[PDB]
Amino acid sequence: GWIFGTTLDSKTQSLLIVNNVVIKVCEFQFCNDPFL
Repeated sequence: GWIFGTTLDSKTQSLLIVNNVVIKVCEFQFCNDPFL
């Protein structure tokens, strides 16, 4: 997947898409190098 935002993590609004395939627009604890 990918995380498309303009304020890094847990800031303003960060869009992401996760492959079922899940799409949501939420900023939260991305941490460093997330995993599935």
